[PDB]
Amino acid sequence: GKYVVVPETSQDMAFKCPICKETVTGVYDEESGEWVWKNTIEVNGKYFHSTCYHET
Ligand SMILES: [Zn+2]
Repeated sequence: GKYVVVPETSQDMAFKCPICKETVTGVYDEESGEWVWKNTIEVNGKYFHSTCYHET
């Protein structure tokens, strides 16, 4: 259930999931006060859906 705060260096707030090919969008959570990418993990400098990584 870990989430990653949407990178401000990308400025598009999205990345293309290479494993199942969905465009990953993120939402601003007003309670935590940050943009969220949930079920997401960074592997070797790239962000992937954490759910998808297990298939590889
Ligand atoms: Zn995915």
